Amino acid sequence: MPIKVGINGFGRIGRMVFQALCEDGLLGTEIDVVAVVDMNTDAEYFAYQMRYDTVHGKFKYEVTTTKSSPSVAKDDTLVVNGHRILCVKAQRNPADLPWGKLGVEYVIESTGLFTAKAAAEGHLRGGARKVVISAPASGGAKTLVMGVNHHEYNPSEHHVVSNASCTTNCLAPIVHVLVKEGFGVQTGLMTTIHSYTATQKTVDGVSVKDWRGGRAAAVNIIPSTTGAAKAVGMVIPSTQGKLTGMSFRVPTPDVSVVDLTFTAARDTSIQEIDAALKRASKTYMKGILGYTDEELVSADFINDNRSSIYDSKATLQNNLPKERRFFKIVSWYDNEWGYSHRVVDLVRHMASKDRSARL
Amino acid sequence: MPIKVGINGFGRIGRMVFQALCEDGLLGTEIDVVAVVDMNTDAEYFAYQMRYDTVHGKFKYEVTTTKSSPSVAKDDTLVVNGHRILCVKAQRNPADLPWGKLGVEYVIESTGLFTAKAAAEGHLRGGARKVVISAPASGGAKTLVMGVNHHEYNPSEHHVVSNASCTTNCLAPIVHVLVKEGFGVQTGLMTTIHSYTATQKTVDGVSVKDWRGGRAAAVNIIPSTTGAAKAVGMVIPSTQGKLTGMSFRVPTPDVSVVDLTFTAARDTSIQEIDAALKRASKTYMKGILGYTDEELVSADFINDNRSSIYDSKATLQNNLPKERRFFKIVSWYDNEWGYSHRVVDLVRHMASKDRSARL
Amino acid sequence: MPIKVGINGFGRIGRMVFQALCEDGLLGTEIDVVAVVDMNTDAEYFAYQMRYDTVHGKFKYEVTTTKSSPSVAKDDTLVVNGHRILCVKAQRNPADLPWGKLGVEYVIESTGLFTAKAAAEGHLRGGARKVVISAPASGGAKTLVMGVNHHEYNPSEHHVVSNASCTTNCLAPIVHVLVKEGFGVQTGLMTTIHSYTATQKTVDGVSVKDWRGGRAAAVNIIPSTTGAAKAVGMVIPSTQGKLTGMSFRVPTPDVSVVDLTFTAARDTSIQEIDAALKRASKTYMKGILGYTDEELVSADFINDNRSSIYDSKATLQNNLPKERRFFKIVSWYDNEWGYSHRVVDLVRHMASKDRSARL
Amino acid sequence: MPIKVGINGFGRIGRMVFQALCEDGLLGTEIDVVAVVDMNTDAEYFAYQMRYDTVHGKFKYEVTTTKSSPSVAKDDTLVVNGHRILCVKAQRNPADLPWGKLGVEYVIESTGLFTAKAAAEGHLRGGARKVVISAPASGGAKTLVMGVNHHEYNPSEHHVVSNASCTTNCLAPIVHVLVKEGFGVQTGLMTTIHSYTATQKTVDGVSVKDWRGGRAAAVNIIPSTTGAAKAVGMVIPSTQGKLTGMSFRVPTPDVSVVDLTFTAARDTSIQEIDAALKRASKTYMKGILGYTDEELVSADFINDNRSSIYDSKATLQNNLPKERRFFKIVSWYDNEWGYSHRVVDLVRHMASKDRSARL
Ligand SMILES: NC(=O)c1ccc[n+]([C@@H]2O[C@H](COP(=O)([O-])OP(=O)(O)OC[C@H]3O[C@@H](n4cnc5c(N)ncnc54)[C@H](O)[C@@H]3O)[C@@H](O)[C@H]2O)c1
Repeated sequence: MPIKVGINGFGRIGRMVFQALCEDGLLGTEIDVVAVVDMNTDAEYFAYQMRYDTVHGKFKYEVTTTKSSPSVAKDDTLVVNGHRILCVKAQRNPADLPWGKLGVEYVIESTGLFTAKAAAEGHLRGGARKVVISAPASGGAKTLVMGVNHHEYNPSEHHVVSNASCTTNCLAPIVHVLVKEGFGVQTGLMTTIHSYTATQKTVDGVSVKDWRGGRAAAVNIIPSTTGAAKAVGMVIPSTQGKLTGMSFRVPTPDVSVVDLTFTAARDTSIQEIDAALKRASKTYMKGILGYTDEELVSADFINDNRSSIYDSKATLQNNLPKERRFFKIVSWYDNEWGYSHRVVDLVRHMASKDRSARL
Repeated sequence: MPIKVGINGFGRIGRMVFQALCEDGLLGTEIDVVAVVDMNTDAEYFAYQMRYDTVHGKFKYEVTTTKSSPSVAKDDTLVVNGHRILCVKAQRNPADLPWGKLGVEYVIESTGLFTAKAAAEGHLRGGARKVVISAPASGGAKTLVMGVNHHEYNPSEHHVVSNASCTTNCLAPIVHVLVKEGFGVQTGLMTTIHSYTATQKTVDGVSVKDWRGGRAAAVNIIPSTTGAAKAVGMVIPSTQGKLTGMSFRVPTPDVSVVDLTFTAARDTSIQEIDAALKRASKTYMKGILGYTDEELVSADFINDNRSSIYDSKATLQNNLPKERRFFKIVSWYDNEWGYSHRVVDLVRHMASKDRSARL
Repeated sequence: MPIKVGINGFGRIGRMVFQALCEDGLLGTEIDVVAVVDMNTDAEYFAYQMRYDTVHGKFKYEVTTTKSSPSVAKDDTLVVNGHRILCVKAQRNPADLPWGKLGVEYVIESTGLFTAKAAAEGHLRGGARKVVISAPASGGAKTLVMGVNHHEYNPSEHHVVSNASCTTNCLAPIVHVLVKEGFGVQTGLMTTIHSYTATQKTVDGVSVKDWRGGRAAAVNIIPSTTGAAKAVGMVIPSTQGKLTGMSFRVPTPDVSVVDLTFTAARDTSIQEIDAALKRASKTYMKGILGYTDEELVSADFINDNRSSIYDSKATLQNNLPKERRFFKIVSWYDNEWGYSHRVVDLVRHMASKDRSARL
Repeated sequence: MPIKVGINGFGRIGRMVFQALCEDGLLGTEIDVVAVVDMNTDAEYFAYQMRYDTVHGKFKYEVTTTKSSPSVAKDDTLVVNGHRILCVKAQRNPADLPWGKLGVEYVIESTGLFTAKAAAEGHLRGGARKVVISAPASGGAKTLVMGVNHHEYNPSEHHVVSNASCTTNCLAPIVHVLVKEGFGVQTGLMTTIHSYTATQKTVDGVSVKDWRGGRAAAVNIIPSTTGAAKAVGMVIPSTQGKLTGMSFRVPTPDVSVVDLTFTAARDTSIQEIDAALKRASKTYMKGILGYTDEELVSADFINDNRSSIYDSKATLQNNLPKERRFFKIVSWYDNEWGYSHRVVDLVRHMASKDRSARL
C-alpha cells in the first residue's frame, strides 16, 4: 500500500514536489497522490501548469484530464501515466478539507498560508495524520532538515513538522559537516544571492511589511533580512546565536547561492575544509550535499536535486592565503527543485518511521 | 479657482497621475489635490513610494509627511510645496467616500475596481460632481482621448468619463491623423510590443483569466489579446469594425511601441504619411503626438509626456518600395508617463468646460 | 557510407549544429564529423562549451578530450560517444584548409566571415566538394530552405549554398503554405519579436553600422531593419518585391516570434488559413512547420526542432471579424535550435542527392 | 588657467568621465577638454552616444558637431556649451599617438588595453605629461584613491597613475574609516554583487581567460575572482595580506554592492561602527563616503556621485546581536557614475600639486 498524500497548494513548490515524485517513479508505488488543491478544480488548467514550466522545461510525462463522475460540469481529475489525482477546491480553513473522505494520511502544506502550527493542525481535524509544512513554521512545529537532523523525527510526538526553507537546506548541510568533523563554527554570517520569487513584484508595487520587497524584482538588487542562518540554530542547536545573515534578491527566476563567512573553532585551512566537504558529499551527505569543481554559473544548477552544491573552485580561489580561522564557503541550490525533493524525502522518512512505530 | 481633486486609488497609477500633475507645476496653483484614498494611510510609505522610482528616478519635488491632528499616531498627510494631501482610507462603496465633506469636485478613479459607469457613479453620491476613470470603461461612460475627440466632452451630459488606455492613447493620434488628413483607413491590424505590468507574475503563477499572462513575466515573450485597437472605434467612429490588434508582453519594466499595419483608402506613399504625421505633431497634435528621426530605443522614451512618438526612421526604412496602399507605422509611448499626463490634461479640460458652462 | 563533415567556425552557431547532429543520432553512423576549425585549438574549453548551455541545458552526451599524437602540447581532439573530432586552426583563406587531406567532403561554413559565394568557394580549393553557409549569402549563392525549395538543389551546379537565416526559415514555410494552398500573397509586412543575439551589447557600446544595435540589449526594445522577409523572394520567387519587414530585439536570450500581416490573393478567411496551416504541418510540411493551439509563451518553444511553429490561438483570436483579405499570422521559432537542425537536414539532403547524381 | 585634458578611450568610461566633467559645471572654466578618441571619428555618432544613455538618462547639455577643416569628409569636432572638442584617430600604439603636437599634458587612459604601466607610458613619448589609468594597473604604477590616499601623489615621481577600480573605490573608504577610527581590521573577506559590464556577453560566448565570464550575462549569476579587496591592502598598507574577495555578476545594467565581512582588532559593536561611518561621511569623508537609512534598492543609487554609500539599515539589521568582533558592512556604488566623478576629482587634485611644487 502506497502512502496516501494530499497536496494543499499547487504552485512552484506544490508542482515541483509532484514532478519529483513522478520522475523518481514513486507515484503509485511508494506514494499515492490522492488530491491536489489550489484555487479552482479546473483540471485542464492544472494540466497546463504542470505541462509547461518556464524554468524547468516541458514536463516529460503525459498529463490528461477526466471527470470524477458524470455529474461534474468540467474535468476535475488529472491523470498522469494512469495515476488519477482529484483536484479539490481550496479552503480558507484546513479542517474543512475532505482528507478523511479521501483517505489522505499525509498532507504537504505548500500554500504559504498555514505555516503557524495551530493553523496546519487544521488538517488533522480534516482527517489527516501528518502534515509537512513546506516552509519555516511558527508555534513550536518540529523542524527537520534531511541529512542533518531528520532522524530526530518522533512519530508519537511530531505530527505537524516543518521542512525549513530552501536557504536553510543549502546552509545547514555545510554547517553540519563543519560541526560534525570538529572544525566548529564560532561565529558566522551568511549572504544568499537569491532568485526572485512569487511574493515579489513585476513593477514597483505595494509591500507594507517589506518596502524594499515591493520594488521591481527583475531590474533591481533588493536586500532583505532572512531567518535562514538563524534557523540552523534549531537544526544544529550548538550553533544557536552564532549565525545570522541576509539576502540579496537579484533578477534571475530560479537558482540561488549561499556565501557563508565564518570563524572556525580550531586552526584549519580552506584546503582541509574543501577536502572534508567533498568526502562528506561522497559518503554520509550523499544526495544532500554535492560539489562541483567546474566553472559553473547559475543556469548549470537548474534541476540539481541536491540541497547544497558546494563550489570548490569559487571557494578555493577566493580565500585568504595561509589563513587558519576566517573562511568563505560558496554553495549553490536550485531553490525550487532541490527543496521539493527534500519534501518528498521527508514524507518518505516519516512514513517509514510511522510504520516502524506501529510495532 | 484651483480645482478640487481627489484620487481614488494610490497604487502606481494614482501615484503617477499625482507626480505628473506636480511636474506640470499645478499643485496648489491650478489643482488642489485634497485627498488620496487607498487601503493604506501610512503617509511615510506613500512618501517613500513617490521619492524613489525604479523606472522614473527621483521625484523633482520634496515630499514630507505630517499629521492632520496631533492625535494621529502615524503621519497621515503628505506635503509637497506646502500643499497638504490627506491620506484617506478606502471604502467598499464609492458612495461612502467623504468627497462632499472634503469639497472634492473631480475624482480620479484609478483603482481598476470601478470601471463600470454605474459603479463609478457612486462617487457622485459620495459628493463629487465628476469622475475620470483612468482606464477603459464599460456601461456607457463617454471615452475621451486628448487631441483626438476631447472636444466632445459635454458638461451637462458627461459626469463619469474614461480616458481610455495608454495603448489607445498611442494608437488613436496616429489613426486620427490618417483620417483627418485624407489618407483614410480601410483595414488595420495593430501589434503592441509592451512592457510587463503589475498584473503579471514574477514566476509562473495562477492566472485564471489569462493563462499566458500567468507565466514568468521577465523571461518570456507573452502574447495577449487587447481592446486598444477596437476602442479606437469609440473615439473615431468611422474606424468602427476596421481595426483590431494584439500585444506581445516583453521583459522591459516600462515603455512600449505600436506597430500599426493598415490599408489606406486612397493611393498614397509612406513619404506622404511621414510628412503628414510630422506636420500634425507640430500643429494640431502638438503635445500629444511627437516624432523622432533619431536612432532611439525604448529607454530614450522614459519620461516622455506625449501620448505617441512616431518613429520616422523605423517607419521610412521598413515599408515596401513604391507601395501605394499597404503600410506600417511605428510609434512609441511611455505607457506609464504619457497616460498620466493625459489624465491630468483631461481633468483640466473638463474643469475649463464646466466653468464656461456655468459662468 | 557516412558523409565526412567539417565545421568551419566552432562558435555558438557551429556548436549547436553539432549538438543537433548528435540529438538526431547521426554521429558515427550517418555523419562523420572529421574536424572543427576555429581560432582556438584548445579542446578542454570546447568540451566545457559543449557540456553546458544557459538556454538549452546540459548536453546528454559525454565529452572527453585527448591528443591526436602524443607530440602535441595540449589536447586537440574531442571525443563524443567514442567518436573522435580533430580541432584545427583557422586560416586566412579557406583554400589553405586541409579538407582533402582530412577527407572532408561537406563543410558547414558558420564563421560569418565567408558569406560571399567566392570567398566560401575557397573551401573547394581546399579539397571539399560542398559548402553550406549557415547564414544568408551574397555573390549569387543558392539559397535553400528545407520544406520550401530544397528540391531546387542541383548537385552539378550548386556546390556552395546558403541555408538562409533562422528568421527566413520561420517565415518561408508560412508563406509557402499560403502560396501552395491557393491563398496567395499580394503584399505582406513582417515584424519579428526577436531574442537578443551575440552581436548585441550587454551595456551601451559601440556599433557604428547599427546605432540602435549598440544599446544595452537586456534592458531595451531595439528596432532593427531585417532582410528575412525580402529573402523569402529568393526562396519563393513569386513573392519577390511583395514582402519586407523589421524586427524588435527584446530582452530574452533565445526564442523569437514572427508577426506576419498580409493581404491574400483571393477572398478567404482566417479559418480557412488556420485549417490549411494545420493540414500542411501534418502532411507535406511535417517536421518543418508545426502548430500549437495551447496558451504558450516563448519558454515553451525552447528546444523545438521545427523551423516554424504556428500559433493557432494567437492567430484566430486577433484577426478582424469576417475579414476576407487582410490577415495576421503568428508563428514562433527557437532561433538557435530549429535552424541548427535545418543546417543538418540540408547537408543530409545534399548528400543523398549527390549520391544519386553520381549513380 | 584651464587644465589641458585629453580623454583617450572615448568608450563607456571615457564618455561618463566627460559627462561628470560637465555635470559638475566645470567645462571651459577650470577644465578644457581638448580632444577625445575612440576608434572612429564620427562626431555625429559620438554625439548620439553622449545624448542618450540607457541607464543615466538624457544628457542635460546640448551637443552639436562641426568640421575642423574642410578637407575631411565628415565632422570631427564636438560642441558642448560653445566648447569645441576634437575627435582624433586612435593608434595601435600610444607612442605613435600625437599628444605633444596637440599640446596635451593630462591624459585619461580609458581604453582598457593599456593597463601595463610600460605600455601606458607611451602616452608620454607621444608628447603627453601626465597619465591617469581609469583602472587598476600592473608594472609598478602609483594607485590613488580619493579620500583615502590621494595626498600621497608625488608630482616628481608619479606620472602614470591609477584611480583604482570602481569596486576598490567602494571598499577603500569603508576600510579607511575602520582603520582611522581605531576599530582595526584583523582579517576581511569581501563579496561584490556586481552589475554586468561591457566585457560580458549577451549570449554564451568565447571567454578564454574567464570561462564563467563568457556565459550569458543577463540570465545568470556568474561568480568571479577579483583583485579589489587585495588592492586595498596596497592603498591602505596596514591591511596588506589581510583582505581578499570575489564577485558575483548579476543581471542588472548598473549599480553594485559591497558585502564586507571582517574581524575587528578589538572589542566594538555594530552600533559604534555605524555611528562612525555616519560621522565620517559628514566630515573627513564628505563627498566620498555617503550613507542611507532608507529602504533603498539598486536603482535608487543610479547617478549617486559618492564612491561608497553605506547602507545603515541593511548593516544594522543583519549583524549578530551583542557581537564584539565579527561584522558585516553593506555599501553601494554606482560602478559607472561615482568612479567617473573620482577620475575628475583626481585630475583636479593632481593639477594643483603639479603647479605648486614642480612650478
Ligand atoms: N519557491 C521557492 O523557491 C521556495 C523554497 C522553499 C520554500 N518555499 C515555501 O513554499 C511555500 C510555497 O511557495 P511557492 O514559491 O510555491 O509559492 P506559489 O505562490 O507558487 O505557490 C502557492 C500556491 O498556493 C495556492 N493557494 C493559495 N491559497 C490557497 C489555499 N487556500 N488552498 C490551496 N491553495 C492555495 C496559490 O494559488 C499558489 O498556486 C511558501 O511557504 C514558500 O516560502 C518556497
